[PDB]
Amino acid sequence: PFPWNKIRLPEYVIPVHYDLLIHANLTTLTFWGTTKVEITASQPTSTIILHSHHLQISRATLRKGLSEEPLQVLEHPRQEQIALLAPEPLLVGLPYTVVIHYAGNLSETFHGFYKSTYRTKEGELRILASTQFEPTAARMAFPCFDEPAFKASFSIKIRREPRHLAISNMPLVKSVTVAEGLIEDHFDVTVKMSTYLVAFIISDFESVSKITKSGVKVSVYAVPDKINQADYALDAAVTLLEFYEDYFSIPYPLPKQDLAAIPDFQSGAMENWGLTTYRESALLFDAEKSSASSKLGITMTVAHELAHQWFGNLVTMEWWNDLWLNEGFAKFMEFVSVSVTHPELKVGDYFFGKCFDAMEVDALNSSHPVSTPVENPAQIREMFDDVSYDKGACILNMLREYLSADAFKSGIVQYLQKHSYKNTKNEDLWDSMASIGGGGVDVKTMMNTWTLQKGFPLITITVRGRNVHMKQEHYMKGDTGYLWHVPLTFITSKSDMVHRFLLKTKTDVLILPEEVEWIKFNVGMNGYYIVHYEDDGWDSLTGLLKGTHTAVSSNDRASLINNAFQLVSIGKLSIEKALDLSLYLKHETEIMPVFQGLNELIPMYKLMEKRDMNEVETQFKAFLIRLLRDLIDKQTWTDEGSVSERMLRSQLLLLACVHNYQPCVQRAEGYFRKWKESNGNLSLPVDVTLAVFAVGAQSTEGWDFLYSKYQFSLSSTEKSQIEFALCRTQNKEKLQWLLDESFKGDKIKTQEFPQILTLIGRNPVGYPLAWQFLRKNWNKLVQKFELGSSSIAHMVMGTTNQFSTRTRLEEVKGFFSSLKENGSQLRCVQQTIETIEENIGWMDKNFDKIRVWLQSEKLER
Ligand SMILES: *[C@@H]1O[C@H](CO)[C@@H](O[C@@H]2O[C@H](CO)[C@@H](O[C@@H]3O[C@H](CO)[C@@H](O)[C@H](O)[C@@H]3O)[C@H](O)[C@H]2NC(C)=O)[C@H](O)[C@H]1NC(C)=O
Ligand SMILES: *[C@@H]1O[C@H](CO)[C@@H](O[C@@H]2O[C@H](CO)[C@@H](O[C@@H]3O[C@H](CO)[C@@H](O)[C@H](O)[C@@H]3O)[C@H](O)[C@H]2NC(C)=O)[C@H](O)[C@H]1NC(C)=O
Ligand SMILES: CC(C)C[C@H](CP(=O)(O)[C@@H](N)CCc1ccccc1)C(=O)N[C@@H](Cc1c[nH]c2ccccc12)C(N)=O
Ligand SMILES: *[C@@H]1O[C@H](CO)[C@@H](O)[C@H](O)[C@H]1NC(C)=O
Ligand SMILES: [Zn+2]
Repeated sequence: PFPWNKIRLPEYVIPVHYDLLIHANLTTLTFWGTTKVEITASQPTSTIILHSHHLQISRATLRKGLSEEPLQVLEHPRQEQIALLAPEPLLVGLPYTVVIHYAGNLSETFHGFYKSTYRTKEGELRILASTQFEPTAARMAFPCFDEPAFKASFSIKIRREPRHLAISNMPLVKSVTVAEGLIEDHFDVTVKMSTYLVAFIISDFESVSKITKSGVKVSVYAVPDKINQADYALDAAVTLLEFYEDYFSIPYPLPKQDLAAIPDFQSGAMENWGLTTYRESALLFDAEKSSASSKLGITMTVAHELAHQWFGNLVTMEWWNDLWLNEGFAKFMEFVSVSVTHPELKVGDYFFGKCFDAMEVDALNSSHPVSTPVENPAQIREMFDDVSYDKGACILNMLREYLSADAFKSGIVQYLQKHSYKNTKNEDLWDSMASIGGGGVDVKTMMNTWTLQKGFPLITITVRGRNVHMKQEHYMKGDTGYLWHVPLTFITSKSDMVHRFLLKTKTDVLILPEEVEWIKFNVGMNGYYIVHYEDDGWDSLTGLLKGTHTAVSSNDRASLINNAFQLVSIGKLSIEKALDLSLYLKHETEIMPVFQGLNELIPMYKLMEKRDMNEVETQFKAFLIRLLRDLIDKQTWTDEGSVSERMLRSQLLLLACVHNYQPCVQRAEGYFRKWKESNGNLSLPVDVTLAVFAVGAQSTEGWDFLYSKYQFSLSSTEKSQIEFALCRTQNKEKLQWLLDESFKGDKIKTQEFPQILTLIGRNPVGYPLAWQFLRKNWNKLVQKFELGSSSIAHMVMGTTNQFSTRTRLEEVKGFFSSLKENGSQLRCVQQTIETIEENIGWMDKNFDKIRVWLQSEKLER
């Protein structure tokens, strides 16, 4: 009979200091550990409950202070807990020391204390051991009070062979030759931090280091053959760390900051205090082969983790229900920091795709509020979704633009200083914001309306001369009674000046000083809502876009497109009028509106490919190509221009070459011929590399040649482009081979499996293979990627969310229901089901309409 029955830990036993000794054996893939945890008790008890998972406990003692007493061990695998029973009840106010000896073996997965391998340039395979403890994986490496609220200090000691190199959260204090033939590294003691931030790495990495203007030792570790790609990472890391220190007015508390490129990683990165971990693709930059997209991604990722150093590490959420207080703030500090440190990137151009893609799912009935209760690890992993990142950052952007940027900065500085080295709830942020908003600004109620209910509002705007009527309702892809405090912003045809109005009720009205030709709400996509215009409003905006699209901003044009199509999804606008608005892209030239038009148009022919709709689908693809043909023709085949122009060129050339624009196809075939005859030695323009590989991979010869180069390539961008090209094939046998080998993890590492599966589910001849593979290997995939993880969500959605028929809907429902306790309760499952339902509705309503509209559009030249 186990003396505990709740998933949460007892509140009356608090740890204060962990002392960890880990001996990891790379040859036998084992490790023995000793954990000494100093605790205090507030209620007299003889039972100590803590976390432990897949760890063999062999010995347990309890020291008082002199006196040491044995503890009896009880195990609960369902709750991932152990209970330690003490002969004499603990005395309140006294410090005790629990000492546990345990053993286990490096996880073969992507979490806990797991193994990674890398290939040398001589073909040899080398092994290292890394950590990934967020959210509840520290218990797989050391028994502890594995919750973010039980903060404590950590004194770490790691045992290794001499041939190895050990790094952790703190600097290395000393090395002692314990026993014979293996060294023991004693690291400095950490600060008050949560348990999920513990990390340690045993490898043979090389490193590059640099000093900040504040004296912190910033270093970047990687495998020996890839250390020469860490320069941009290190430089941007120093710049962003100095920026964050200066901005928050709070120095970095640790002596050193490390950025390690792990060969086997699940997430993009991890914010381990003093030892951030990354994907090699997400940290390393090769000037010869990496793309401008890759450079921007590295910059944004480094900014994200260095922001986590404050939002998450210094001030941590108390429970995983408010994980957005970490993740949304970090995703927003990405923008706030990079837009200052690397202004040549101009991240304000590409930020709001996050808000749009987040609305795509938050408009669903299965969506959840930004802050929602969770208990078990599957739910906690599910919390790392588009809401907590994208929607959190978008509502934070809206709040910072409603308040002054100066007021937002003062609020966040007060927040971090008041709650440093502690935990916060959702309400502490609103308290810190209301301590600054004193012009009649109740931040609390507004942000409660934005964080405590799901979805986002639709604002309908009616104009009767000089009167502007505004009505808010809950946008829901088919009546609840939700209400927001929407800080509306708008401009008129008579003024580029931004006028504001705070809509706190269902309907309201303001008075213009003069009649206007058009009015545009949600200026610059700084608000997390969508806008509909009554009467001839959409016609007026269509005329504006087709006449002088430069009358409004790039973000405004993108928001117009996205809002038009999302309103088609609920009937406030016809699909025909939406496409009439889309026709303006024939003269569009900016990256954000073009990319938004593509992101809103591609899913339609993606839905059509899954059905018998060849004529209408071909008409649609031809129309899409003819829409951008002028811009595609004007695009050059070089690496010229800014980062924005380079990414635009790459995507345009890839799109044209995929949809069979014969000039693009001919030139890409020529480049691929010259390259293949050069044996990969010819340097191709990184921007056109995607299109060249995608064209060359259509034939079996070029496909096999590309794969032959894949094994030995060392550029992560080159690897990703090769993956995309190989997934673009029509050979079912090769698709099956890619799937199986990326699953096995030998020829293609498993970290790339979810993206490869998603691309193959996009493939018009591969989607049954992807769906069937996910179904038939669900068990091992779940064991590898954890339940409810963003990887599982990505796989499920990439394999199913393009289905459009009731037969497919029943397939999905039946399979995920028969899964029972192994994934039937997945929020991603519910979201895919609702997405398929909305796809069915949208297809039954708009497909034949689109066919008629395409015939009408061909009858236009
Ligand atoms: C992980 O486990 C492996 C295997 O149990 C350990 O390898 C063994 O390590 C010991 C001590 O280093 C070796 O003994 C010594 O080998 C050297 C080799 O020149 C010899 O000169 C010494 O007199 C002594 O025999 C042992 O040979 C070696 N076994 C083999 C064949 O690899 C490894 O050390 C463990 N790593 C740690 C520190 O956890
Ligand atoms: C990873 O480490 C664990 C230990 O933490 C290894 O567990 C060991 O597994 C073997 C094989 O199952 C166990 O032997 C078994 O004994 C049970 C009855 O006690 C018997 O029913 C089984 O048929 C088998 O003979 C062994 O007991 C267990 N560890 C301990 C200390 O009991 C595990 O094998 C390691 N990883 C892998 C992949 O093996
Ligand atoms: C690029 C940048 C924003 C870094 C960031 C890493 P972190 O700093 O948000 C880390 N703390 C995630 C921790 C984690 C790991 C595994 C399961 C759940 C939670 C990221 O990759 N975001 C992606 C991908 C992602 C987040 N959680 C994941 C969990 C599994 C797989 C992928 C992900 C996103 N926008 O979600
Ligand atoms: C949304 O989904 C839930 C199931 O969790 C269902 O009970 C509810 O009825 C759905 N929406 C509506 C229209 O009520
Ligand atoms: Zn994060």
